[PDB]
Amino acid sequence: GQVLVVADDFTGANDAGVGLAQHGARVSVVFDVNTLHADLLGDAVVINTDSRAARDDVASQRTAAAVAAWQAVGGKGWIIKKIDSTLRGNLGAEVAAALSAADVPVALIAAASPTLGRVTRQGEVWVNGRRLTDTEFASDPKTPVTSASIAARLAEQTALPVAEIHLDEVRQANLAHRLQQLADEGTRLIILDTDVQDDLTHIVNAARALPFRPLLVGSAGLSDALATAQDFTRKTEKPLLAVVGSMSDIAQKQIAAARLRSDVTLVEIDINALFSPDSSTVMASQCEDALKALTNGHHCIIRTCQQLGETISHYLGELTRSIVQALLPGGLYLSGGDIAIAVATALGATGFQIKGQIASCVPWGYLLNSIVGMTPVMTKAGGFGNETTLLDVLRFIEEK
Repeated sequence: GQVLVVADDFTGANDAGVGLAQHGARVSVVFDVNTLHADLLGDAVVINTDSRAARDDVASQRTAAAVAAWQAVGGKGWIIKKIDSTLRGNLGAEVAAALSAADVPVALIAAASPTLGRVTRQGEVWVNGRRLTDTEFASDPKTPVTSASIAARLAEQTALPVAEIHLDEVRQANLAHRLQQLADEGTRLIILDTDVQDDLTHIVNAARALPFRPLLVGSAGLSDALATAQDFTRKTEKPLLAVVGSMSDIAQKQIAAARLRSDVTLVEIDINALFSPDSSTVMASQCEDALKALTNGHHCIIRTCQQLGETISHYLGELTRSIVQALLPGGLYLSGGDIAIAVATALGATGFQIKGQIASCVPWGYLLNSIVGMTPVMTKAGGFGNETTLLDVLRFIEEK
């Protein structure tokens, strides 16, 4: 379940860390492997060997040492050796060291970052329409690149046997069988074409179907694909409590988009069940439902499905007050205007100090004199925004 990233510079290390963090991981860059310990392993560790311009033997020793340090404290899961997408650096020395340390039959080298314009075709890196050696990245002034061929570049520093798998063969359903075959034959480095991100997904899927964990070697593209495949559980410490009484079409869209997420829980309030005498019992249950969501790190969205609107606004005001007294949350989002004022009033607020706005239509700030203290509060008028407005509020609370 754990990931080790070994990068040869600052930017590679950051890009890896950011990708893992965006996909739910607890991730840190550790400056000296001698501060590595077991509690730092979950979910990902990133080490910068700062070896892009170093001697090949130093680059190799540092890469090997990073892997061994992670293993020594109980690291087990996936190791990715991050390389320059434009093939600068001590590629062969570092890949060989990482593979030796990993002690598995093969490394999968899938270097492409398609969304950044780097692809691999017949074993060679192309950048925006040209082979790598036909671009500026091959023009020094620290690490000149003398070949677009990944094999040729590796061969400058390691004689490990290699094999290329070009794009049509990559895309076959039986890729994992082909990888195993190459491993069985004594191939050590397998270099894979890639044109789009789906190719890297497929490659990681094949990697995961092997009876061992191969070393992974790539740039941002492979790192992103690995991060996705880990399926990290998204958990925010102080999540949003959202109370939505708008029946408008755009609110359904906004909520649906949030609903797609695995860290979002809906509590649905039936309007019809508001007039039965068990309404109190049912409210207590909705309240309990909200608590469980928030205490387990899920954003919680409460939503409904003349005097009607008023009975509804009062009830949600009452439920929200109930939830606050039972408790978190990291923020409170209220929509539309009727809900906002009913809920704020129910929380004893005398006003709303506005600090700014989110997503061009969600005022945010703090309620004054209310039982939620300095909890950020957000509002939105009915009908406003687009499909991702609630997603934008979620991100705001997560970053808090």
